[PDB]
Amino acid sequence: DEPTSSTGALTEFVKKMRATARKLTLPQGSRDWNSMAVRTRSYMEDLHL
Amino acid sequence: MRITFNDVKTSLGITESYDIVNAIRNSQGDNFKSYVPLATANNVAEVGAGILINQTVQNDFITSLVDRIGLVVIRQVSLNNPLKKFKKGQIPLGRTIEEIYTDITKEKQYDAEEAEQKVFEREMPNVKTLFHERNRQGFYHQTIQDDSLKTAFVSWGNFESFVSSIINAIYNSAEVDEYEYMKLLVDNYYSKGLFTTVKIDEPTSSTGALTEFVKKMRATARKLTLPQGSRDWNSMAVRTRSYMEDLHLIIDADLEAELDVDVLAKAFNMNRTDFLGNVTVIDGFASTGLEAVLVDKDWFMVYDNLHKMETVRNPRGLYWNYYYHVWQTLSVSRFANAVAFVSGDVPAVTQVIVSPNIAAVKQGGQQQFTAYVRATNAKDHKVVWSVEGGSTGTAITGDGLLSVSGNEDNQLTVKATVDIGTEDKPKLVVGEAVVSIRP
Amino acid sequence: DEPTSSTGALTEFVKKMRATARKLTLPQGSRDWNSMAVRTRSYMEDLHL
Amino acid sequence: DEPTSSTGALTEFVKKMRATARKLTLPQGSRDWNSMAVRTRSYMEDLHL
Repeated sequence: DEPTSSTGALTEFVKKMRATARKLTLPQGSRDWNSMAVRTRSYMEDLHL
Repeated sequence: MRITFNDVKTSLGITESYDIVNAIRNSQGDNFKSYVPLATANNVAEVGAGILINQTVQNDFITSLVDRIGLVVIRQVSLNNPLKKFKKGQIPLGRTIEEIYTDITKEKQYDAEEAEQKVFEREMPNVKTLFHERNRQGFYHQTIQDDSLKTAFVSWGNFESFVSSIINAIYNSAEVDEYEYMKLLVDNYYSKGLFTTVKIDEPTSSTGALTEFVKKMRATARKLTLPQGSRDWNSMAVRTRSYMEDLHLIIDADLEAELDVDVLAKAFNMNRTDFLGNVTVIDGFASTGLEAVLVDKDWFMVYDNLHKMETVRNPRGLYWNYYYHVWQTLSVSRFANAVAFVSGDVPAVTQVIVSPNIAAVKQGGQQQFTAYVRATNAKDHKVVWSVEGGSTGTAITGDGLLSVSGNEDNQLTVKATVDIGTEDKPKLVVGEAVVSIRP
Repeated sequence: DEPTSSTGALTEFVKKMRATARKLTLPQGSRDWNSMAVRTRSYMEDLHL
Repeated sequence: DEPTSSTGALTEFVKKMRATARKLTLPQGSRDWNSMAVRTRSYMEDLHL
């Protein structure tokens, strides 16, 4: 919605980012987050925000 | 002499909410799309739950051969009674336990004129006794046909393991029966009504009731533990005192979980809000109002008189019989303190929590608030939202969307309330959140 | 109710799961949690959520 | 707005100053914070408030 609108919006954004990072780092892999759909897995130490 | 079964379906006593193979087969972008690339999914679906009846299957290469059993596993489990620590010593063959107690006496005025005449006056020590009788005599019986059982096993190790499993089952049954008896003792005492009753609200209802029950329990234990004693906590009222290390509080798993999640987690200095006595968790009580019982370790009077195991052999039938005889005395002592902590009726609606209490918003932002009403009934109750501290132009809708006015500098107080009373007699529960304004 | 709809629902789910695990791990056993209705018992270290 | 009018105003001022210091101490530098409009760069140990 908006990061600077309210504390609730900020914490919602934080939760969404954490969930997305965990989904990216899920070991079995997924093809939902890359430009061309290939089943790939990423590592948490390699993620830059 | 051979037992056989014919035409037994795999789904013997299984009821299906839905057909998973049908859901997989007829699916277009639903949650079942991940199982589509699975090749042998039908076999897994139809066998993975396990089968209850075995049937001979010919292998697919040479149909004259029969598939064999590869692995056999024996499942073993051990059971115990958590109240076993309350058992007293062991009496070999005695009966009719006698418990004797001498009480305090009265003080007399000093005198010398009547002390030359009342020298040999008598004053009885004012002693009282009570009795306990043996009241449990039972046995567990089980038979083993080893000679006929040999045909169902190929390895002597598995045979012996299966043989020992039956003895283990006997012991588990004895343990669970002992636990049930020792739990039934408390319910029988409450039915007789010899507990000391304290009326409390439902601890599971709301957070205020839980903390009030905590206060009552702590105060009760404290007033039990005074050196001068009292007569208000034990049947056959007599002057006695207890020690803090000897006080046992028996509660429920749901009560433990609610306390741990509500009070202890949010409470700094747990030791100022935790239970004082030794806690013991069981699977609830049978009484209609019992919540938690605070007793002394001397309250129990459980003794075991006989624990014997015997075996007999029938050679005509070629089998063994195992008998486990248990004789016990199960009773309680009325000279020990015992408080019941009983509760009354529970209200339909207890409390409401909307959202994280502290929020901060700008002068042009919007906020979303949820709601949760702790209702003891399946029926849902509507909520109404309002704002108390605010200027003109700021408002909250009925769905839980709060918008701030163009310009204001104050503290917002959003209140969500539920009405559960009758006509011309409202009963409102109040839930409040604090919202701050950042220019 | 819902693990995500509201924080009250989330904490109620937490309490329910904790109570369920505690009553699963009871020394006297129970028959209310398995498909064969046998008097079985589980250990806390053997439970996976 | 005002450093002493309200707690919200004070914390907004704190946020603004922290952001300003962070963007002043940027490795690539900027020319928006000096009267000469020349791309320079400062350091946190040298900044004074």
